[PDB]
Amino acid sequence: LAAAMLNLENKTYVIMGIANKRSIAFGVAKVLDQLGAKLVFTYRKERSRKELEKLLEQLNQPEAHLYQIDVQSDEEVINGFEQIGKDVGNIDGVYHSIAFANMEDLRGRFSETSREGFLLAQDISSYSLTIVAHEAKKLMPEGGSIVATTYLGGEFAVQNYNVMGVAKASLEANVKYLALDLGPDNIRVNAISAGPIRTLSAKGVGGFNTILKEIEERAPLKRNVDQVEVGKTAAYLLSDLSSGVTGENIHVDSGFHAIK
Amino acid sequence: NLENKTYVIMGIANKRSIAFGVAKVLDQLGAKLVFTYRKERSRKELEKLLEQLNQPEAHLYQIDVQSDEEVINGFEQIGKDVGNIDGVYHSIAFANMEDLRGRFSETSREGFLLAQDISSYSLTIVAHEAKKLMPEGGSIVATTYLGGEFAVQNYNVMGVAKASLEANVKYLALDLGPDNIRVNAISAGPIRTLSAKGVGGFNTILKEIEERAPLKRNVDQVEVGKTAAYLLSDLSSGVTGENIHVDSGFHAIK
Amino acid sequence: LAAAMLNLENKTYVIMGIANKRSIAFGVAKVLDQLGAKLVFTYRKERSRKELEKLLEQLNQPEAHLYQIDVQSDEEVINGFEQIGKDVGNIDGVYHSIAFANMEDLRGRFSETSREGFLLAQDISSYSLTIVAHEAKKLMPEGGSIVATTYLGGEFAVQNYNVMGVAKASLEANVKYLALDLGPDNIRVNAISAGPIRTLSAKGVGGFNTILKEIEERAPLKRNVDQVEVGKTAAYLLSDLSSGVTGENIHVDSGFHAIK
Amino acid sequence: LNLENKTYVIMGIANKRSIAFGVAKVLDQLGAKLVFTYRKERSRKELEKLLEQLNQPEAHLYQIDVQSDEEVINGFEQIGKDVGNIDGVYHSIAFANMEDLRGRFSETSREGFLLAQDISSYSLTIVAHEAKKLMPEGGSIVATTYLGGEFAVQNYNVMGVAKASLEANVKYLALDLGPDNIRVNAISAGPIRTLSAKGVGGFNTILKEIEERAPLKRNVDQVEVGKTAAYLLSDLSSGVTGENIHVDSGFHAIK
Ligand SMILES: NC(=O)c1ccc[n+]([C@@H]2O[C@H](COP(=O)([O-])OP(=O)(O)OC[C@H]3O[C@@H](n4cnc5c(N)ncnc54)[C@H](OP(=O)(O)O)[C@@H]3O)[C@@H](O)[C@H]2O)c1
Ligand SMILES: NC(=O)c1ccc[n+]([C@@H]2O[C@H](COP(=O)([O-])OP(=O)(O)OC[C@H]3O[C@@H](n4cnc5c(N)ncnc54)[C@H](OP(=O)(O)O)[C@@H]3O)[C@@H](O)[C@H]2O)c1
Ligand SMILES: NC(=O)c1ccc[n+]([C@@H]2O[C@H](COP(=O)([O-])OP(=O)(O)OC[C@H]3O[C@@H](n4cnc5c(N)ncnc54)[C@H](OP(=O)(O)O)[C@@H]3O)[C@@H](O)[C@H]2O)c1
Ligand SMILES: NC(=O)c1ccc[n+]([C@@H]2O[C@H](COP(=O)([O-])OP(=O)(O)OC[C@H]3O[C@@H](n4cnc5c(N)ncnc54)[C@H](OP(=O)(O)O)[C@@H]3O)[C@@H](O)[C@H]2O)c1
Ligand SMILES: Oc1cc(Cl)ccc1Oc1ccc(Cl)cc1Cl
Ligand SMILES: Oc1cc(Cl)ccc1Oc1ccc(Cl)cc1Cl
Ligand SMILES: Oc1cc(Cl)ccc1Oc1ccc(Cl)cc1Cl
Ligand SMILES: Oc1cc(Cl)ccc1Oc1ccc(Cl)cc1Cl
Repeated sequence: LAAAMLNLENKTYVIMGIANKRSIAFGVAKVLDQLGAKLVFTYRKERSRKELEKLLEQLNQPEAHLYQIDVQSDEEVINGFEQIGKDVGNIDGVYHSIAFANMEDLRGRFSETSREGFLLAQDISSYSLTIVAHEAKKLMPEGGSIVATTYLGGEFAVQNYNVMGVAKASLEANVKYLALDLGPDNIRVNAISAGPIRTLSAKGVGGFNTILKEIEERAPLKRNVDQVEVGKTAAYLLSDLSSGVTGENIHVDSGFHAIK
Repeated sequence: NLENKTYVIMGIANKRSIAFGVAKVLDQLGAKLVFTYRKERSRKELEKLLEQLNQPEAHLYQIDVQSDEEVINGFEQIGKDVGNIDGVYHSIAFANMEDLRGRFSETSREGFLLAQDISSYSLTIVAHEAKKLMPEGGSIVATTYLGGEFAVQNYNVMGVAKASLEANVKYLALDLGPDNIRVNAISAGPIRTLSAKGVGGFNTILKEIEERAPLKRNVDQVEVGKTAAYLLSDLSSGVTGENIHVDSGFHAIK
Repeated sequence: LAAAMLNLENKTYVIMGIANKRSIAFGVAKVLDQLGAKLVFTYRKERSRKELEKLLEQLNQPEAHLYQIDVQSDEEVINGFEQIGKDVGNIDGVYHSIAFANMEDLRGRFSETSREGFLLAQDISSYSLTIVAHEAKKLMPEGGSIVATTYLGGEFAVQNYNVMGVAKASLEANVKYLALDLGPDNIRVNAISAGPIRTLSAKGVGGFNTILKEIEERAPLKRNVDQVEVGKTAAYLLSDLSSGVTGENIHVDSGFHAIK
Repeated sequence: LNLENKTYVIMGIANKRSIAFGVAKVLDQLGAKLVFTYRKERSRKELEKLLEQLNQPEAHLYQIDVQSDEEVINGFEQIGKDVGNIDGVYHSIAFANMEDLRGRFSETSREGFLLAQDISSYSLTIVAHEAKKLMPEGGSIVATTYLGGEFAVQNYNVMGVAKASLEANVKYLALDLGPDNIRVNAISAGPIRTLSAKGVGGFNTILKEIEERAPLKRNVDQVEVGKTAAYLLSDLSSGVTGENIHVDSGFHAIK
C-alpha cells in the first residue's frame, strides 16, 4: 500500500521446475506475479515449455523469459544463467523446484538401491541447488534469496520414499552450507518443507493417496495444503519480511511435522 | 498483508521490547492493536510510547499472566471493548535473577516453577481465553530462544522454561488446529532489551553472532516483527507448530 | 569377562521409581544386579515398601537399603540422600524413573489445562531431577552418571499425553542443562526415551493399547520393547562404556523415533 | 553382557589412530573375531603390524574399495566363505577431494560432490546389502558421522552434506532392514586426531573449542568411540536402531 516491506514488486525472480498447472513451482509463480514480481522460468522438457507458454496467462508480459535448463548439465546452467543475465539483467532470487530419482529405486526396497540411481538422485535433487546458487549469485551483487522445496522424508524414514529421502536430507544440509557460505554476500538460503500435494511427480511415490489421507486425519489442521500455500511462504522467504531468516526449513504441511 | 485485523500484543515494556518491533510492523500494515502490560504503574510509559498510528486507546489492559482471574477478565474485557480478534503476540517470560546467576543444579523448586508458570503456562491460558474471541480461527505467536533447544551458558532455568514453551506451542497447535487456530514460535537471536540484563555475558553473545552467524550481523526487533507479521497473517496459511528462527542463521551452524 | 570396561560391579546406584516388578526402574535393577552392582532403592508410597522388600530377591544382600523419598518435598530428598550417604557412603549414579500428571488433564484438551495441573506435572516429572541431581552430587566427589527416563511425547505433540508431553520436553532440557553444569564435576547426565511398555503408570495414558499396536506395525523392528531393554541401555549410560556421552537422549523404542 | 562367539567386519583402518582401530581394540578385548577391510596396500601393511593385539589370524584382511560394487560383493562373499556368517559391521569410511574442503561450498564441482556421496554415503547402502547375506538371524551395523552432518560447520563443506546423507542412509536402512532383525545406527564422534583429520581446515581450533565449551571440557578418543560401538554392536543396545549417539563430551547439546 506500500506495505512494501515485502519489497518484491519490480524485483525479478527465477522459477525453476514448472511442469504443468499442478506444479508447486506454479503456485509460487501465481503468488509472486500477483505481488508485482517479474519472473523468468526455466524448464528441462519441451512439453514443459508448452505448458509454461499456455500457463503465463497470468500477468507477466514478456517472455515470461522462458529458458531451457537441464541441471544435469554444467554447461546448460552456466550458460542459461549468463543468458538470463544478458536478457533481463540482474536477478533478486531463485525458487528451486527440481527433484528426480528412478521409479524402480523409489518402489522398491532401500538396501537394494543401485549406485547409479543413488547418485542420480543426489545429482539432480541436491547438487543442482549448489551450481544454481553459484551461477545465480553472479546476477545478485547486492544479495538476494534462494528457496528450495523439500519433503519430511529428508528428516525421517518414510515408507515409499527411499533414495529421495536421502537426497532431501542432503538437499537440506546443502541449504545450511550454502547459507553460511553465501550469507556474507547478502544472499539468504532456505527451504520450504511441503506436505504432500497431487502433482505429476507425486504419482511416482508409492502409497501417495494413503499419505494424503494421513495428514487429513492426523495433522494439526486436519486438512492438507495446496500449491498457493507453498507459494505464499515462498513469497515471505523471497521477500524482505524474512530478512533475519537463513539456513531455515519451513514446514508448510498443516503441522504434521510437530506431531507423533 | 492488511488492515482490518485486530491483534493483541502482550509484553511491551519500552521502546526496545521485541513486542514493540512487532507493534510497529503491524501498525504500518494497518492492523488495529490491543496491548497488555503487567503493573499499573507503567501504563504511562506505554500510552506515551504508543504514538505510532493507532487511533484509540490503543486499548490497554492490565494483565499479570500469573493470575487466572486477570487473564480471563482481561480478555473478556477486550472482546467487549473491541469485539473479536485475529491473533495474539506473546512476549512474556520471567525468571529470578538469583536462579539465572546461579548454577543450574542449585535452582530452587519455586524459582523453577515460577519460570514455568510465567514463561510457559501463560501461553496455555492465554490461548484458551483468546480462542473465545476467535470464532473463525486466528493465529497465536510466542517468542522463544535457542537456549530452549540447546544448553546455553547463563540461561539456566529459562532454558528449561523455553523448551517447555516450545513443546507448549506444538501441543496447542494440535489441540487448537481443528478450531482453525495456528500456533507458532519465533526463536529470536539476541537483542538488547530490558530483560536481556538478566542474561550474563550478553556482549559476548552478540559478538559471537557477528563472527559466526551466516549473516555476520545481529538481528533487530523489527526483523522479529516482520516474521511475526507473516505468522499472524494469511501468508502462513499452512504453518502451525513451527519455530521460525530469526537469528541471522545462527541456529544452523556449528 | 572383564568388563571391567563397564566398571559397574562394585558400585552403588540409587534407583528411584519402582512400584512393582513391571516398573521400568525394575528392568534397570535387574540388569545392574546381574552386572555386579550394589543397589539403593527409593519409594514414595508404603505399598511400594512391601512391593520392594519382596521384590528385592535378586542377589543384593542388605536392605538393600530402601529409603522413602517423595520428590515433591525438598526435605525428603535432602534428608533421604543424606541418609543414603551416612548408611552406604558415597555413590556412583542415580537412575531416575519418576513422573506424574493428574489424569483429568491428560484426559483431556490441552488448552483447558489448569495452572496447578501443569505446575504439578513440571514439579514431579522435571524439577525432581534437579534437586535429586544436586543432593546426589554431594556423594559423587569423583564424578558419576545420572539417567532420567523420557518419552517421544517430549519431542512431538502426541494424542493422549498433553501436559506430560510438556513436562518431558522440560525434563529433556533439564538433562541438557544439568550435563553442562555438572560436567566439570565429571558427572554425566543423559536420558532414555522409552517406547511404550505395560506398566502400572501406563494406565494414565489414553489409548495405550493403540500406541502399543502402532509400534509393532510401524516401528523399524516391528515389535515392542520391554523393561530389561531399557535396563541394558541404562547399564550402558551408567557405565564407563558411555564415558564420552553426556546430554544425550537415547531412544529405546524399536526405531519409532526415526520414522514418519 | 558382552562376549565371544561373535564375528565383526571392521572397515576403515589406516593407522594406529584410525577411529576404527579404537573400535577393533575394544571389540578385540570383548572376545570377538575381527575381520578387517582396507583400500590402500599401505593400510593393509599398517593392519598387519597392528594385529599384535589378541586376534589369532589373519585377522582376515580383505581388500575392499567401496567404489566398486564388484569388490564389495566379492569381498563379502569371500568373508562369508572364509569365516562363516557374521554379527555386525563397523563402517568408518569417508572421502572428499581436498580442493573442495578448502574451498568455498558454492564452488564445489559436480564430480567432487558425488564423489563425497559415493564413498561416504552410498558405501553403507551396498555394504549393508552384502553383509545382510551373512547375517541370517540379524545383526548390527554402525556408521561413523560428525556434527557437521547436522549443522553447517566451517571448513567442512562437502563432507557435511555427505554426512547429512549418511545420517539419512542409516535411518532408511534401519526401516528397511529391521524386519530382518538388523539394527542400524550411527556414532557422531567428536573431533579426534587421525590421518584424515589433517584434511580438515582449522581442525586445531575445532579441537580446542571442545575443550573450552563441551560439558565435559575435554575431547574424546578412539577408544571412547569403540566403547559406544561395543554397545551398539552387541545386544546391550537391543531396542535401539536408526539412532545417532554423540560421543563428543556433550558438545551436541550446547549453544
Ligand atoms: N507434491 C508433493 O507432495 C510433493 C511432496 C513434498 C516435497 N515436494 C517437492 O516439490 C518439488 C517440486 O515438485 P512438484 O511436486 O511440483 O512436481 P512437478 O510438477 O513434477 O515438477 C518437478 C520438476 O522437476 C523438473 N526436473 C526434473 N529433473 C530435472 C532436470 N534434470 N533438470 C531441470 N529440471 C528437472 C521437472 O522438469 P521437466 O518437467 O521439465 O522434466 C519438473 O518441472 C520437488 O523438489 C519435490 O521433491 C513435492
Ligand atoms: N531480548 C532477547 O534477546 C530476547 C531474545 C531471544 C528470545 N526472547 C523472548 O522474548 C520475550 C520478550 O522479552 P523482551 O526481550 O522483549 O523483554 P521485555 O521488553 O523486558 O519484555 C518482557 C515482558 O514480559 C512481561 N512480563 C514478565 N512477567 C509478567 C507477568 N507475570 N505478567 C504479565 N507480563 C509479564 C514484562 O512486563 P513488565 O516489564 O511490565 O513488568 C515485559 O513487558 C520473552 O518471552 C523472551 O523470553 C527475548
Ligand atoms: N511405562 C512406560 O510406557 C513409560 C514409557 C515411555 C516413557 N516413560 C517414562 O518412564 C517413567 C517411569 O514410570 P513407569 O512406567 O515405570 O511406572 P511406575 O512403575 O508406575 O513408576 C512410576 C514411579 O513414579 C513414582 N513417583 C510418582 N510420584 C512420586 C513422588 N512424588 N515421589 C517419589 N516417587 C514418585 C511412583 O511411586 P509410587 O507408586 O510409590 O507413588 C513410581 O515408583 C516415567 O517417568 C515415564 O514418564 C514411561
Ligand atoms: N577424526 C576425526 O576426528 C573425525 C571426527 C568426526 C567424525 N569422523 C568420522 O570418522 C570416520 C573414520 O575416519 P577416521 O578419522 O578414523 O580416518 P582414517 O584413519 O583416515 O580412516 C579413513 C578410512 O577411510 C577409508 N577409505 C577412504 N576411501 C575409501 C574407499 N574408497 N574404499 C575403502 N575405504 C576407504 C580409508 O582407507 P585407506 O587408507 O585404505 O585408503 C581409511 O581407512 C569417518 O567416516 C569420519 O567421517 C572422524
Ligand atoms: O516424490 C517425488 C519423486 C520424484 Cl522422482 C520427483 C519429485 C517428487 O516430489 C515429491 C512428490 C510427493 C512427495 Cl510426498 C514428496 C516429493 Cl519430494
Ligand atoms: O533472558 C530473559 C530473562 C528473564 Cl528473567 C526474562 C526475559 C528474558 O528475555 C531474554 C532476553 C535475552 C535473551 Cl538472549 C533471552 C531471553 Cl529469554
Ligand atoms: O504416561 C504417564 C502418565 C503419568 Cl500421570 C505418569 C507416568 C506415565 O508414564 C508413561 C506411561 C506410558 C507412556 Cl506411553 C508414557 C509415559 Cl511418560
Ligand atoms: O575430516 C575428514 C575429511 C575426509 Cl576427506 C575424510 C575423513 C575425515 O574425517 C574427519 C576428521 C575430523 C573431523 Cl572433525 C570430521 C571428519 Cl568427517
